[PDB]
Amino acid sequence: LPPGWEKAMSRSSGRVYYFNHITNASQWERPSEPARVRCSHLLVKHSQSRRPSSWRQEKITRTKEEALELINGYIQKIKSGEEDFESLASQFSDCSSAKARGDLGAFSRGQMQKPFEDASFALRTGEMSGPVFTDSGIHIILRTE
Amino acid sequence: LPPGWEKAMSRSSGRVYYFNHITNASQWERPSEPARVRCSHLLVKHSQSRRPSSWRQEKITRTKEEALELINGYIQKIKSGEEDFESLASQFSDCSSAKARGDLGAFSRGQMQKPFEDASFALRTGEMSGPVFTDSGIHIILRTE
Ligand SMILES: N#Cc1ccc(-c2ccc(-n3cc(C[C@H](NC(=O)C4(c5ccccc5)CC4)C(=O)N[C@H]4C[C@@H](O)C4)nn3)cc2)cc1
Ligand SMILES: N#Cc1ccc(-c2ccc(-n3cc(C[C@H](NC(=O)C4(c5ccccc5)CC4)C(=O)N[C@H]4C[C@@H](O)C4)nn3)cc2)cc1
Repeated sequence: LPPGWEKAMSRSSGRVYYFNHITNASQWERPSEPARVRCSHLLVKHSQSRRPSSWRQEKITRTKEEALELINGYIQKIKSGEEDFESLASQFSDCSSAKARGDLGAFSRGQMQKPFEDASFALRTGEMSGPVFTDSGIHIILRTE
Repeated sequence: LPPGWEKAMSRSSGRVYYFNHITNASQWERPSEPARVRCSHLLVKHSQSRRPSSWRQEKITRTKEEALELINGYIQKIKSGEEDFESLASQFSDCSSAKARGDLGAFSRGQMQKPFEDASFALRTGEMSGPVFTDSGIHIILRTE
């Protein structure tokens, strides 16, 4: 019902779930803007990233589809409680923020690349995005404030 | 005569000076390609910028002429030693690289807009640009590596 949400059916299980077309998040439960938000992220870069390099690898060669598989694995592990978002960011994020558990600090509109901004402002506090595609790569976003 | 450097005559002084038509650097003293360079910048946006918005201001309304006056003013404070480049970038850059004292990190050709890229690769390590004009606004570039 709320802006951007779709009620859908898994094509494998028939299970009802909810998908947000601004954050790309999905959740089983039916769902129910701030001047500034604070977000942490986990970035997985790919060969078409604007800067296909990070602390992890001088030259990033994984495809966009490989980056998306990695992101989807992190999301599964976070949603299941098997892993912490911020600990996965610290270990695997292709970002200089990985060291700060993926914290990018507070921002208003006008600072972040538009897809990351749109997802960040549409999250609830404590909520995680789905895969968010930017010029930089693929992100998961955790709104912290 | 390193790349883009040329000799000129000061009308008012009578003395030879040096100007770089790629970096817009100018200096009395005679001066003197890697895969990657590391540069810091100070960006001043204007109402005609590709994205008239930054972490400093939702709506950037200053004119291109006013943006250039601010840039010339900052270059003056830097060269006089009244302000470090880092202190002015931290306070007044319209790029959120202000958080990292203007540091954009290491990049290769292909990532940055051509006038910024060309200036960045034409600077030697430690050197600073004059006003560099992009679609994003007006930059002072400092090559750090
Ligand atoms: N220790 C430590 C430490 C070190 C570094 C950080 C860190 C903190 C903040 C950032 N960051 C980067 C950005 C800007 C940005 N970038 C982005 O818009 C996005 C992004 C892409 C890639 C990496 C990080 C952010 C969101 C999409 C970017 O590409 N912006 C463009 C200019 C145009 O108008 C959109 N803002 N903040 C980057 C790094 C934090 C902690
Ligand atoms: N803490 C922290 C922190 C916060 C932010 C950053 C930060 C890091 C990197 C960037 N950045 C922006 C860009 C895009 C680039 N952009 C550009 O080419 C230019 C640019 C404009 C505006 C801002 C920054 C760069 C040089 C002209 C651009 O516009 N490129 C175009 C695509 C076409 O092929 C040329 N790449 N990296 C922006 C911000 C780093 C650290």
